[PDB]
Amino acid sequence: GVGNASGDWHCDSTWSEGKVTTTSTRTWVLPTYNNHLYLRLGTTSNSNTYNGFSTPWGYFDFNRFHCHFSPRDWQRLINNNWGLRPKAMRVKIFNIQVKEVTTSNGETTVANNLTSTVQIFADSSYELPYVMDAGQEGSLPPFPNDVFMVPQYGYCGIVTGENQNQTDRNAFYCLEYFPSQMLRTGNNFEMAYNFEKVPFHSMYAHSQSLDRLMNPLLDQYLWHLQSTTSGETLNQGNAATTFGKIRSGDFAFYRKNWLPGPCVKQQRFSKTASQNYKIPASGGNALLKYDTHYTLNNRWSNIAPGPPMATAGPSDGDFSNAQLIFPGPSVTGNTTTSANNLLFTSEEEIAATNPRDTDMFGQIADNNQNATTAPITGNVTAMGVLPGMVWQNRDIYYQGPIWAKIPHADGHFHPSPLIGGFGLKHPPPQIFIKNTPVPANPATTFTAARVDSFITQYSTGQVAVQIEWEIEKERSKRWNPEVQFTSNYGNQSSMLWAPDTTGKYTEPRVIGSRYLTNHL
Amino acid sequence: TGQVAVQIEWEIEKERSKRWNPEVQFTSNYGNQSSMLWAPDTTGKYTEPRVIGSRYLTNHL
Amino acid sequence: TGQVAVQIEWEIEKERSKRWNPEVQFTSNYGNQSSMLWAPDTTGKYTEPRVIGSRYLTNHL
Amino acid sequence: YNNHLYLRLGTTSNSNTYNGFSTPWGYFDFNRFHCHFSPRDWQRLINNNWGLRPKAMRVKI
Ligand SMILES: Nc1ncnc2c1ncn2[C@H]1C[C@H](O)[C@@H](COP(=O)(O)O)O1
Repeated sequence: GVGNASGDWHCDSTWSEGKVTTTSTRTWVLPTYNNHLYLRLGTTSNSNTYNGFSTPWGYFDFNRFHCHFSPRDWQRLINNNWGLRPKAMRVKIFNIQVKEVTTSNGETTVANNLTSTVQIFADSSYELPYVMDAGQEGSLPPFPNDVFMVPQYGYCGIVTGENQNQTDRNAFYCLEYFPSQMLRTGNNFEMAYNFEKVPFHSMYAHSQSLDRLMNPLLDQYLWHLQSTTSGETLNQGNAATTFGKIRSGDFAFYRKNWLPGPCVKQQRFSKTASQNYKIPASGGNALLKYDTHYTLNNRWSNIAPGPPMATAGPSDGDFSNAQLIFPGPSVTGNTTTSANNLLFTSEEEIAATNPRDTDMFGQIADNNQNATTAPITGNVTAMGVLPGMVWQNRDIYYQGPIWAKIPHADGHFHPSPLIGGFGLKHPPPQIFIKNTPVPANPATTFTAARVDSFITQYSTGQVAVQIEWEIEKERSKRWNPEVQFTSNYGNQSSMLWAPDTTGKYTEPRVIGSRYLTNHL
Repeated sequence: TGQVAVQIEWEIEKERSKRWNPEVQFTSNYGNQSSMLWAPDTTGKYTEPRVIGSRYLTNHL
Repeated sequence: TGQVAVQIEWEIEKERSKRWNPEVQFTSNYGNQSSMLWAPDTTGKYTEPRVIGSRYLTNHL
Repeated sequence: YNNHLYLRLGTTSNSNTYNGFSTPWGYFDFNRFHCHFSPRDWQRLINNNWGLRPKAMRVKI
């Protein structure tokens, strides 16, 4: 009925010995996009050209972690458990209120239209292109008491060449072609979903460095050739070759059982403006050209933080493109001069297992040495996976995405979003929503032309998302106290992680999940 | 104003031909287009490109 | 000399796409031919005209 | 073949050298696709289904 609420606002976290369940609700506003029509989209810009469509529909996105975890909760989670992975989810939209706007002259009036319908469907079948997954605004806001605007749905189409235009292959997906539920106030929508078994994300830092796992005290039983000649001078000395049983201490020489990492090199820049070479953002030598990129169908796509690699700590004066950058509290606009106002994610913790972003993978003999010809070593920058390699994935972040859909392709290797998160073949479905059109008074004599005059409307209501996370406690045997993340903030005039006098809420730092320790 | 919904159940019969050589079939074959065919455009307008019949498959007398 | 007979049972999966605009499909499209294609000819010779793949249908990532 | 006898085989050419044997036996091979699909059939298959994979086989001479 019109008079009855169709759902209660509950946001909660319930913790278990084995599983924690998060639940949060938010209020949303839904405009009328593109005055009700699908629009072709395309621009051709050389290293950017793209093509696609913009839709009258909007969608709900809960892909950021902070959507379901209050800071404290996130804390609880990461200081206590080694791994976590999502198990099941369920969503419900309710208290739909459709508003109609009179828009008188000078003043715009708004009043409820009780008999109006907003339509929601979610598609399981994954027939619509998935977009919820990468790098984008629209997720519910972290702070509960913040109303948000449902994002408009638009999708990309395959672009052939450096020039944007469409081939027969390009396709059009029309949301109205799908069956969807129609609601009015007093109507509600609900759906459930079960995640697929997925590797627990590792929420620990290695307490051992891969290269040396051996017993410091003993020495291998293998021998290596130590020197072709005597002395410490490169090209002089007595001819004889000498072999020696690998002894305790010459660890760098120990034959090991594993190779540390897959790797792609990244350019490095210094946070101090002064240190960098001059590089423009446009023109023949715009930065893009010098930053590690992957050429695809004639178009440079700059590699996103790439195959997981070690990166300078957050405080460090140098930073690489490999690390993710978050706004930070103080920044006002879209652009800023000093990087002291930004937040940098860093994977120092990964260093124990795999190569550094700005440094190389290693160096290989790139030549066959000989008495008359000197040995030459080649610098290796790109290294595909090799038998016996072991690496760590990029960590997840409080404000980082949670899942991402694994491309529907013949081949994929070690799916783990590179931006961080769990790779799913069938990820939480995008739930679409749109305000049904309505018509302005219409002409008395019939005209075939499609109607174009519509009443102005917008809707609002609350959505509630609940996720059941499966986690695993630590159970370590380490004796010395671990590192844990605790605020440690100095005396503050207006406390952190809280709304302020203005009433504004902003997240102070970016937070990872690897504080606990574990050995290899 | 309101919505109407129409559902029709069509009975069809597959081909089952013994012809060896590949048939003609209707496929778009449209050239590179600035704004793809059979789809809404930037203006947001939708219009049908060609008139289409139903006789592409072959059968003998 | 003798005959051999081979039978294979293939498992296939229909498309089930939600794309609106007509797909590309492979249809002959051959021009008027003096001796039709994909068929034996006056000499009595049989030869395949083009090499044919299997990817004509579309699907998103 | 080979008047009934197995023969050693080898040539040494620098980027080709090879070694092996030639047998009096012969074998049946149905590894090309067109062996089991008439053009039309191949057409039917590819314009309608997303994927395919072989399930079982049986032969008789
Ligand atoms: N996040 C995520 N989603 C899906 N699949 C993933 C993920 N991380 C790793 N993998 C895959 C990569 C290999 O297919 C497999 C190896 O199992 P392992 O047990 O890791 O040796 O696990």
